[PDB]
Amino acid sequence: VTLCSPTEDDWPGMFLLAAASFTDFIGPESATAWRTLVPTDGAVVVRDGSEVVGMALYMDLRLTVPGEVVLPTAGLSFVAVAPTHRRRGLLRAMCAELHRRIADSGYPVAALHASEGGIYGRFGYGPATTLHELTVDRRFARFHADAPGGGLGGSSVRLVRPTEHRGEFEAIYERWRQQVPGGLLRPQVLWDELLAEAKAAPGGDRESFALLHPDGYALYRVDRTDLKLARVSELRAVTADAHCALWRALIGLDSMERISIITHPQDPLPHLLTDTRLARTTWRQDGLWLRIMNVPAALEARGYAHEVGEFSTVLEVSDGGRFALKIGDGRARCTPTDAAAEIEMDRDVLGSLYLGAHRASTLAAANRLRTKDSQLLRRLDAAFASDVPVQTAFEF
Amino acid sequence: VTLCSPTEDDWPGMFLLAAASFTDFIGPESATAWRTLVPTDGAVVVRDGSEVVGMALYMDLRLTVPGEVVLPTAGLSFVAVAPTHRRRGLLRAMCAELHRRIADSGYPVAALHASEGGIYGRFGYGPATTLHELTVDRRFARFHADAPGGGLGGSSVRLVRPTEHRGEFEAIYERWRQQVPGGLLRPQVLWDELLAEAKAAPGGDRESFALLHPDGYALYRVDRTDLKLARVSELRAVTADAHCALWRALIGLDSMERISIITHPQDPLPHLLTDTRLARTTWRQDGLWLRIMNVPAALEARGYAHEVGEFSTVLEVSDGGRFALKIGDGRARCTPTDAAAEIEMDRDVLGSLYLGAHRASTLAAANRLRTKDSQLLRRLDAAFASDVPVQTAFEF
Amino acid sequence: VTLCSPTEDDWPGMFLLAAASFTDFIGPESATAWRTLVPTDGAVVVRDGSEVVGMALYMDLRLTVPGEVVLPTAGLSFVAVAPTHRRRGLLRAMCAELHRRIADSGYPVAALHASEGGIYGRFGYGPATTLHELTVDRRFARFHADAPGGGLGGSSVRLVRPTEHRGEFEAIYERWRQQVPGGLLRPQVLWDELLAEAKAAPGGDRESFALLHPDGYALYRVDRTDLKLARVSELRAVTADAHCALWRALIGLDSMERISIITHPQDPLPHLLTDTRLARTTWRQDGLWLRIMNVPAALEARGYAHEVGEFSTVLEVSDGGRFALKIGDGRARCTPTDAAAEIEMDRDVLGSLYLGAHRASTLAAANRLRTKDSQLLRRLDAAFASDVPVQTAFEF
Amino acid sequence: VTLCSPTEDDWPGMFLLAAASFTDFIGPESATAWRTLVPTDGAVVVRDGSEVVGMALYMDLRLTVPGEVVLPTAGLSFVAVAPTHRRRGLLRAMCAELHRRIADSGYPVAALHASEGGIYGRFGYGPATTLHELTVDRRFARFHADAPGGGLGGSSVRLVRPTEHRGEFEAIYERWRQQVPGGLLRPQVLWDELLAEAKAAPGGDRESFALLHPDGYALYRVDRTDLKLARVSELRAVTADAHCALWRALIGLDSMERISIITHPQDPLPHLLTDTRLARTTWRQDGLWLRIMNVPAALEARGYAHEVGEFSTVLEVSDGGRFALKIGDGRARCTPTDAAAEIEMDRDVLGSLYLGAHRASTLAAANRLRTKDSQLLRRLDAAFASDVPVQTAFEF
Ligand SMILES: C[C@@H]1CCc2c(sc3nc(SC[C@@H]4CCCN(C)C4)nc(N)c23)C1
Ligand SMILES: C[C@@H]1CCc2c(sc3nc(SC[C@@H]4CCCN(C)C4)nc(N)c23)C1
Ligand SMILES: C[C@@H]1CCc2c(sc3nc(SC[C@@H]4CCCN(C)C4)nc(N)c23)C1
Ligand SMILES: C[C@@H]1CCc2c(sc3nc(SC[C@@H]4CCCN(C)C4)nc(N)c23)C1
Ligand code: NA
Ligand code: NA
Ligand code: NA
Ligand code: NA
Repeated sequence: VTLCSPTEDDWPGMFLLAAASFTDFIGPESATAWRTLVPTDGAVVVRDGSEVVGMALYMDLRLTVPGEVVLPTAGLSFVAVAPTHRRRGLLRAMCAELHRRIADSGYPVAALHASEGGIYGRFGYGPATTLHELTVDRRFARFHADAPGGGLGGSSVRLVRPTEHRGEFEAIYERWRQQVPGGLLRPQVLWDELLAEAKAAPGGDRESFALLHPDGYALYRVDRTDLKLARVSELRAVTADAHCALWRALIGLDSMERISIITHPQDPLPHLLTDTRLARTTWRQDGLWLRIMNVPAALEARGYAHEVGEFSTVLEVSDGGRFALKIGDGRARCTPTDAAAEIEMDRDVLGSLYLGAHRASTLAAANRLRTKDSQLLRRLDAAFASDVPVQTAFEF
Repeated sequence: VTLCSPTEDDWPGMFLLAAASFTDFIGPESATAWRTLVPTDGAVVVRDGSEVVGMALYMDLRLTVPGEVVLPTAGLSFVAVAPTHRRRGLLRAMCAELHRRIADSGYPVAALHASEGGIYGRFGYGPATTLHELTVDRRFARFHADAPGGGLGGSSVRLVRPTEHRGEFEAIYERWRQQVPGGLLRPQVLWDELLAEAKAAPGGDRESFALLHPDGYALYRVDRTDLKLARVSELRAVTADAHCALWRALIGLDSMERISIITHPQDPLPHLLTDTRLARTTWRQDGLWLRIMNVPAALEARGYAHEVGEFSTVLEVSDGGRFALKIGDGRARCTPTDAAAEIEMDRDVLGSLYLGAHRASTLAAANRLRTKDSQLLRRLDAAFASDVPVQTAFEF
Repeated sequence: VTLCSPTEDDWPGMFLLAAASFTDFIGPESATAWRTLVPTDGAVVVRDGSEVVGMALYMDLRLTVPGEVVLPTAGLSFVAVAPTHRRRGLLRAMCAELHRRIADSGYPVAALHASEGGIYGRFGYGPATTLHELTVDRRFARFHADAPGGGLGGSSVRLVRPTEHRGEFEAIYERWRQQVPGGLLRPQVLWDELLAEAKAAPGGDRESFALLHPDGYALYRVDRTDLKLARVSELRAVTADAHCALWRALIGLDSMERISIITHPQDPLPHLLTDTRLARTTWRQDGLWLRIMNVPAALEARGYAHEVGEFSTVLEVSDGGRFALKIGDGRARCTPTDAAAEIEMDRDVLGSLYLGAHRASTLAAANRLRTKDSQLLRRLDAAFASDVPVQTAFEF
Repeated sequence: VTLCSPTEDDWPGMFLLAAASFTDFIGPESATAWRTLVPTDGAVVVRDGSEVVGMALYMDLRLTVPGEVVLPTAGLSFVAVAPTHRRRGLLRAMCAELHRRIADSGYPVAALHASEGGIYGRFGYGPATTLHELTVDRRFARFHADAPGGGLGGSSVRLVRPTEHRGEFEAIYERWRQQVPGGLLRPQVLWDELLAEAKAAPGGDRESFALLHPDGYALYRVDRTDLKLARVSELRAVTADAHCALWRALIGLDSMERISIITHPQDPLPHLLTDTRLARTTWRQDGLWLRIMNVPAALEARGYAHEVGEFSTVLEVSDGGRFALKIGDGRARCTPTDAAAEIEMDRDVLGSLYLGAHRASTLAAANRLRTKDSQLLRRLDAAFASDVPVQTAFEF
């Protein structure tokens, strides 16, 4: 039961484990695309004597954090332990080794998408974005007078086949991800994959259409089994105008009863309608999870709210350091210290705070975060707040 | 088709309209309780030649706003137009008259609970609290190590019959409502009503039990039809300790599969569990709606975030005034002006901002709120933010 | 946190815990009936400093075992730990104390009905009867030619109000329980309770009717919500003729689509129909659980199959003794020994074997039961087999 | 409307009837596989003047009966009457002719799988195996301490692609079927078919995986529509160790909520868990049906329980003979006689008794089986009992 980097011979074994571990697995043809995003020495396998009974890897990603600052991010993925080798501490050992490598390679953060909400807390990962399903009953939907782009004259939105407008989708998404906390650089091979899923599959998903605006796009498809439901796979808008225009176009799908979209809690769509309530929140879940690999590097990289005055404190991260933290002018200086700690938290808690998705007040109230001073709590709430609302890019 | 204050003779007519308009109506025995909360000249009826074809009233309420400041609040309720007299502008006329009276009586705000999410925007009401259903699968629920009150020794929570501990429930709720934005004074007659619904009803609801803590209580009942579901009617906790203790006790209902509760978005319960995801958000809806009756009176009454520096602007409310607004030291001075407006909004939008439930960034993005300066937007977001999270007291 | 026999003052506290612990609880009016079946010193309570936070008791029952032998049986019931006092070893301590008393009082067995299938194994209880739901689609049901009581001339079955024929129901059930493994003496107060549930309850259950035969009866009611479903609460038949006659009468409920009954795996009803498959098994569950309190006393009391030759062995019960077991002539002699054990099992396993519901082959295959000799396994299978199929009397 | 053996020209007609009669029909490509198992003169067709309006055949099978004795078995299959030719006694005539041929060819038994539970009784077929669906909620499943193969060190179970381990599956199944009542020799062409269904089908079933042990295997696939459900198509285990090991591996499918398997009533899986009840029986049905073609030949071929003493009787089979039956030493001698019958039954009843699935007590109680002597009933129960529990091989 040894732990190594895989050789070319180990990959077929890994694809077998993958097919049996993940029900959304696509196959070797398509795993060869994603494989380009794994750096040399980005993968571990566990062999038994030999069949692969365990695997984990990371991908080289670019995460946009508050302040439009882009960080190199180890994206943990393809983690799997054979059902034959459960409760063997095989995950513990693989996660421990990839964390050594990610840290030594000089990634300040790692991120993942959690198959379950209870595995990853203990390895230092915190839920850091929030997924929000909105289902609109579009038969009753009337736009408010205050809504943009409701004057007469031509629409600036077009209905198009996705594949004939790759260039414009790449351009818009590139602008978007650079300016939104949670944004990820989407490499050529992931666009290749996105547009292969646009096409109708024999007894699978139906054709995907596109609403294209100069500063926005929406991909959507009719649900396989519910033919009055349109599922918006992805809506990226750079301007409020583009966002409204596209939603005008979606409410326009007159043969549909319901528009469905996975979006973020601050999505303005309910405020565009005369009836806020027609945009019902049907489902909510943790999106992206962060492990802060280097506390000073990460706290120093991001922007902070200008609207909170300058202030100083001592932050302890359980088994991850103690730091003089000083914040003003939306910059933070973070330096070693042995001064008495004023605030304490496990490293997962920092992950959750880091993109402004969760308030320190909220985590303090659960005692996930300790301080005696409730003024310092108000000051952290305010500073870590993200002016631009945090969103989730793509799952990996 | 005349509009008057009702006489004693008009009430039976109103109770008939009530029974046919509201499916949760309880009956004259119980409408005589609530009637004590209606002030003289707090009711209008519309007679046809005579049967009551329309009615509306307000109740004298005390709403707690940010800064632990308590405001006299006209609580609009018992609004109904006969199905025989729809699309007759009968609501428009009743709302217009009660608004004259509320304003002349010197209420700074009115509030209501909306049967539909699209009626009340046009009368100046904004959704100002957010209801959040959490359903916990309590068979998997393990409290985090960080969670309070998980040392050995006796529990400070008791299982009790609600009716034998009215005094302690009144005491705790009194402390609670005084310290939480959204808090309402609950008068004797509404406690009378709450505890009449505690008892099992023949082929109705099942017995209600109580978990009592020195600084918290939870009322809960098993669902009529789903006997693995416990419905938490009401949980009030003054301390984080009390909140955790009570949830420890609810996860302890071992014969239940699921605990259900209508709570607020900042409820810390998911952070108390090793798996955040076990606390699934199953339903979301607008809670309390506010109409700001007097813009200067209201902006001046509430506290604002100390963590935003002093700043000044000109706010216009569409057909509700234009004001020099100056905010610093968590106080606001609000005075008439004809200076060019820097920010504009309909009066409903102010209602939504007023308890800190909705960010001005979010409403700006929908163009419900107009400014050219995105620094001023950040400053409003920050100032109107409520340090203590806003909650919903009881429906009326 | 002390453990005592309750005083008269402790009972109201216990009824509160009961109402909050059991959703089928009926109330003090009706708990005073069952209380007559609890002997002096048959109850324990756990007080905290004082509110009852834990309770358990047994009832004096008479269980019929193979050989038509009737045993005094401690019926464990009304077991409950407050949700405020979970994971406090409060059950462990209450079960330990009642087991001391039951054993000292000279009960050879204890029995219970398990709210969950995973609590009671570790206290020495084994699932010993099997509940079997049969749902008949009675629109297709044709009796086989071989079926009894299908000649012309009058029926010997009558449709009657249950309450007007208590005497005949008592008589038939008395004959039944004396001749069937799993049979329990039903005392006057439990007949009182059975017939109080016969009557329709306002927005509850519907009227219960009775099909009465000289040697059998069936109580049945139409389902509250599904009006094409008849639920057979109880069918007791002493003769195969009585059993067939009653089923002829139930298939005769022409306004019903489906007859539903909780019965045993060897119920002959499918063999009475031309289509065995119309009697679909819709649900299966452990019925009565036994703890063998005294291994020699119990093994010696029951009859064994005459059709297996005489044979001898050494049985070890993990922490419950080691015995020379000799079986022939359907009697067993069971005496102490230090001779090497030939077969081993935890005490719960013996409970399961004891009424012939579970084969020792089946438990051996799971390694719940150890022997090197598969001939001895065949001999236990054969001996412990019950010629009359084992059934479940009433739940307590 | 004539009855003949089909010619090569008749087959296309039969495949058309097949497609319209059976919804699981695969097509001519695959019917050419199964056709190898039909002997010359094993098929009848009914032509109308000519289109095939009726067909029936048998296949040459090897059935394992108690005593590990393997019998040549006519497997009735592909029986169909056009919807245009119902209630024409076309089945009666086809069944009559195939029964002549099967009997003359010297098959002692015939078997079938019944599309409905009420057609085949009248042609002498008895339900002789019992199918049992177990659904495990694997999130709660904890193996008992008594369970095998729960020490540390490597697992002896492997996750593998079925197609790369045909040889080992054939070997294990061969051992299995030779030692289990209900066992059928699986010929090369049926393995060909089994492994063609292993592969994912476009908008059909998902990939099938394999858990392989030295003495056991399990094939399983994720359900098409319910992605938290794993359906175990087939689990064959020769040793109790192999059976436990494989179930440990299946409980290990951590991304699944439920494991589903069609198994037999004596499956030991519930006894392997600390909670017996987690293995819920979700569905039950008649499996294999037997027609005893030659009563003496068949009664003489099988083994009987050694644990019942020697005994003699006279058995009458309604229109199938009367026999001196003598049983001792687990052998039976069965010879003609005109001595007064002591026990009587239709021939279908014998079919049901023959593999020990159904107790003669149970069939006697329905009066499907007549005797005056209840000691003789106990002796038949005991003798016909199968020490190794009877199972169902594959459907045909
Ligand atoms: C070696 C590469 C690494 C990652 C990788 C593949 S295929 C593939 N497909 C996908 S599809 C996205 C879902 C979302 C949630 C988690 N699931 C695993 C998948 N993702 C990968 N990371 C990959 C092979
Ligand atoms: C004259 C008084 C005025 C208000 C009043 C009654 S009865 C009563 N019952 C209730 S119960 C609460 C639900 C919640 C949502 C809106 N529904 C109307 C009811 N409420 C009242 N305001 C009242 C008579
Ligand atoms: C002090 C006596 C002891 C037992 C007792 C009562 S009320 C009552 N009602 C019932 S009703 C039967 C269900 C079946 C499964 C388990 N549940 C608890 C109930 N049973 C009792 N033992 C009792 C009070
Ligand atoms: C001439 C041969 C005879 C039997 C045969 C085929 S195809 C085929 N496929 C199948 S698949 C198994 C199901 C199970 C229940 C009954 N159904 C009929 C099918 N079976 C056959 N006997 C056959 C052609
Ligand atoms: Na998001
Ligand atoms: Na709220
Ligand atoms: Na039973
Ligand atoms: Na079977």
